Amino acid sequence: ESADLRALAKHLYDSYIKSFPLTKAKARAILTGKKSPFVIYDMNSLMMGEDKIKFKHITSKEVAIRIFQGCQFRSVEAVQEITEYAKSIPGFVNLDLNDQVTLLKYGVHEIIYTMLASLMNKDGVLISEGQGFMTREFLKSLRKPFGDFMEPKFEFAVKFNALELDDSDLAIFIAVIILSGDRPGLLNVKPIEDIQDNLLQALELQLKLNHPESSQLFAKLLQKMTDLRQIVTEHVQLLQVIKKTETDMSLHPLLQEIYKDLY
Amino acid sequence: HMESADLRALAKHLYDSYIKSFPLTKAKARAILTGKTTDKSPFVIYDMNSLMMGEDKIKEVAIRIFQGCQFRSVEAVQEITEYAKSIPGFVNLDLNDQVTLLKYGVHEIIYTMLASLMNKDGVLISEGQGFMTREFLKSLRKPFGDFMEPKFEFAVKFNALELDDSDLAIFIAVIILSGDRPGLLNVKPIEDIQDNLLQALELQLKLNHPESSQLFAKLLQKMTDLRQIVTEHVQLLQVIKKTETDMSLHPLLQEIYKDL
Ligand SMILES: O=C(O)c1ccc(-c2nn(C(=O)c3c(Cl)cccc3C(F)(F)F)c3ccc(Cl)cc23)c(OCC2CCOCC2)c1
Ligand SMILES: O=C(O)c1ccc(-c2nn(C(=O)c3c(Cl)cccc3C(F)(F)F)c3ccc(Cl)cc23)c(OCC2CCOCC2)c1
Repeated sequence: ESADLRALAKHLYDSYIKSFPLTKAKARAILTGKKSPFVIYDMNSLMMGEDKIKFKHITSKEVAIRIFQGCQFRSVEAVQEITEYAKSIPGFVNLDLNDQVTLLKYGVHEIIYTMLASLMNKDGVLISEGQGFMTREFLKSLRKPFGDFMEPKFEFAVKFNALELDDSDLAIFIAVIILSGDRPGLLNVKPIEDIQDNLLQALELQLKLNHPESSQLFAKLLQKMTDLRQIVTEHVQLLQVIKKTETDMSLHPLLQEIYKDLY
Repeated sequence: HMESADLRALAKHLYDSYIKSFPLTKAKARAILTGKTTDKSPFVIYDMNSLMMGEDKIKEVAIRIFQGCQFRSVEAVQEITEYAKSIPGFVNLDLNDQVTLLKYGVHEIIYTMLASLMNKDGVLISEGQGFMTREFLKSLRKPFGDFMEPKFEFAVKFNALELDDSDLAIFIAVIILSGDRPGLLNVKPIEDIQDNLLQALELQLKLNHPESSQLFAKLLQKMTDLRQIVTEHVQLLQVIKKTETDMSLHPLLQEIYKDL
């Protein structure tokens, strides 16, 4: 069944390439300088970059709020990209429909953090499919709670990126996250865990073949699900403080509805 | 990286030292819990009166039971510390990192090993001479009842894996040698030891549970559940402190909780 695991790994890689706009491979070529992105490093260059490149989401007039809501808007797009990718995981569309919704509902946050790291290095983050690069220092220096809402994402990404996974690795890793049998309210846990057992076998063989000199990389990656659960839990607490504190966060009620599951 | 023979040799070393370090093994706890023996039968505490009868056979009740947990947890810290010293490479580490590893690891290990003493109906106490029912613990007043029950909810899930002591000896050792603890000075020598321990755990689980697919991964996934439940525990215990002055913690636990 070694061949079946390789076929499963290739199936997921192919679908991961079609589902997501900017791959890690393309993102790293930009970040290392190997088509030069527009750089946002302070207030003036943000103004010029939105007026020349037109990063979509500009509809509150305060910069720190507007960037915060830009993160929320792009996360909404990623949820749909993740949902389409999930449909391509063998067995997923055969699950009970409520369980498919539950798995996506409780998984998207962990997957967004994971895939955000592909776009980050220690100095900043690629935006608009890599047309722009917004610096870490600019994000971290935004006022009041917003600066400290940004920085934990880089702190995780820098640690996660030290594993040096590529797209073929991440495609299986993301699928493993989705097929988590311990999500609250699942109705039929067994077929979810059966599929996850398949994905874990495929991820294990993938990492051994793709990183034969990286001892226990499989274990180290699974240990990163501890970082993922903990930071998603921190994330929820930070959002709640911003909601109860900030009276300048009003969008059209329709927009608020679109965003309901990330605010 | 390592040998089949060295990995097996390391598993036997850790199992042997685990038996020497911890008084009440899972194997003994299971024999007591399943019964069918006359000589090892526990006295069962399920209400106020049987607790009273239990003091003559083996100051407010919820406080008294909480202090029972705290006392055994301090003893467990001592036992865990002795076991850790036996893990090859551990005492050779920087001494500050040794403190750091134990500081952040004991709580996760206490939860793990507490599960060995539990089934869905209660927990063995006083070296297996007693059994205190889950329903009795959960019905303790004010915050204490809901402080007891989460330990049972984890244990029922963890016990479904059917680990035995020889498995747990390596699992506990992997937890201790976690290179991502806050404030570690030399992460590299810790990670080198853990990789060895992880190779040892992988082979142990493959040989001892050959029909249990991806038990290795499922067990590492439980190290994640442990991280979250320890955080809730610390968080709830702090709230309980601000209400209850009828209890201080033992200075060993007190220091471990300083900065969580
Ligand atoms: O292109 C992408 O794949 C992409 C993915 C994530 C973010 C992003 N999400 N995010 C959250 O807080 C988050 C996370 Cl991690 C998880 C769930 C929900 C949320 C949220 F609360 F947002 F709803 C961030 C915090 C800081 C930073 Cl630097 C980035 C993110 C992303 O930011 C795009 C913008 C970056 C700033 O300038 C404009 C574009 C792109
Ligand atoms: O024999 C053992 O190895 C043993 C180990 C742990 C407990 C125990 N610790 N504990 C905590 O809250 C805890 C933990 Cl997990 C970790 C660190 C600190 C603490 C604490 F906050 F206490 F300081 C519990 C909560 C509920 C339950 Cl049912 C058990 C525990 C233990 O209970 C001994 C019994 C004494 C007589 O009444 C029933 C319990 C035995």
